[PDB]
Amino acid sequence: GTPEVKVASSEDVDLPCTAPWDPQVPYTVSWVKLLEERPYSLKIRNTTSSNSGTYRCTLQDPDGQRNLSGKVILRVT
Repeated sequence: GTPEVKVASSEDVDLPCTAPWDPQVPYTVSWVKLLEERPYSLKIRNTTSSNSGTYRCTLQDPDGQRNLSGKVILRVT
């Protein structure tokens, strides 16, 4: 059930943060790649096949007491 983004190689992509955030709350964002307009996106320039995989965004509340996370798949072609 994880959404996917496909992009042609050498094109830039803004990977969307799929955490279910509250638009009236300002978050800080942290992105990881799991190996083993629209805010909070991750810019990946000049994509290559290497960039394909599963990514996780985590949004941190201002007070630092809670966070929200969501995953997205990138396929570079």
